Amino acid sequence: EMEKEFEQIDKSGSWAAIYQDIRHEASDFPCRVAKLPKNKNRNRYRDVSPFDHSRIKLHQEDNDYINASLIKMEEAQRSYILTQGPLPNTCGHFWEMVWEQKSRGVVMLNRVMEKGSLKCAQYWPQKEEKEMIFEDTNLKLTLISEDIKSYYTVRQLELENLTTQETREILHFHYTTWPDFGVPESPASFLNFLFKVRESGSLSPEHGPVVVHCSAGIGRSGTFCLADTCLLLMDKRKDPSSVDIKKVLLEMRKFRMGLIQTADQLRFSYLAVIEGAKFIMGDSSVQDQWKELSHED
Ligand SMILES: O=C(O)COc1c(C(=O)O)sc(-c2cccc(N(C(=O)c3ccccc3)C3CCCCC3)c2)c1Br
Repeated sequence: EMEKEFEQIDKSGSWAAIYQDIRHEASDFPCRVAKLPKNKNRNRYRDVSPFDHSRIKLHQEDNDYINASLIKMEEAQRSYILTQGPLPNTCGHFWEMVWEQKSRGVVMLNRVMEKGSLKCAQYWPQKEEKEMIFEDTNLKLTLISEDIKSYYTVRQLELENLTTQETREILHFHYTTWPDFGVPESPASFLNFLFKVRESGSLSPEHGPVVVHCSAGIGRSGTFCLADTCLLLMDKRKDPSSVDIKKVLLEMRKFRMGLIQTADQLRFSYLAVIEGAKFIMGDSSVQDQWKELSHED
């Protein structure tokens, strides 16, 4: 049971060991396509690749490769696409993927510049009047509006397939204060953001999988997805005790390597799930408490 386990790990100060055990047991599958010479410039990090078996394929004859994985959580009945921060040459691919996969939401957990380096290309328009066209994939992207809070911003985007003139609304959820290799300020501020994404309808099975990324698409992204899936599993069963967090993380790691980068991110995942469980089990008041504690305004 998660809460008892949490206290036992804390008391014995063994988060590092628990986390390393997960690294040790984690799945290992080939990433041969990602490692092809022709794809070298499509990868942000040499050592972070999608497994072949779960990679997202772009629907183009030329090169179907993008550094992105479909995390398909069978029991939870929710899917996520985890991906790296797009590069200057893969922003067209990124939006092609969003289009083809019918995603309604994009969750961004990093800033474009972190610790002096460019962790992500500027892949969305920052001004209404300066829309972006991706010539390679024939897509147009327009900023429609944005709602800026103290630590996150929600943007409304219009994605147009120039080939069909079909348009879709994409919601962009941008968490701006989550440190690389770090954790959110609090469970409250994390859960407040997660519930914004949930309340948008972006996670509905009627849409394609939400796209989740940070810089490498594994650390912060893995933390976000683990917490969401655990809360969803608990919700479907109305039984917080039935959820084995480490087992869920290991399942997710079948679909993308390295999910959750540090022991404290793992510890933080417990914190968020334990706190979120309050809402799941019928304490609706905690949601406004998180909002307040998060200092949105
Ligand atoms: O989102 C976060 O919290 C941190 O995200 C990340 C980065 C960033 O935002 O700059 S860079 C990054 C990354 C890139 C390449 C390799 C690795 N991996 C490491 O063990 C590692 C960790 C720190 C420094 C160098 C390597 C291994 C290599 C084997 C596969 C798993 C990761 C990690 C991650 Br992850």
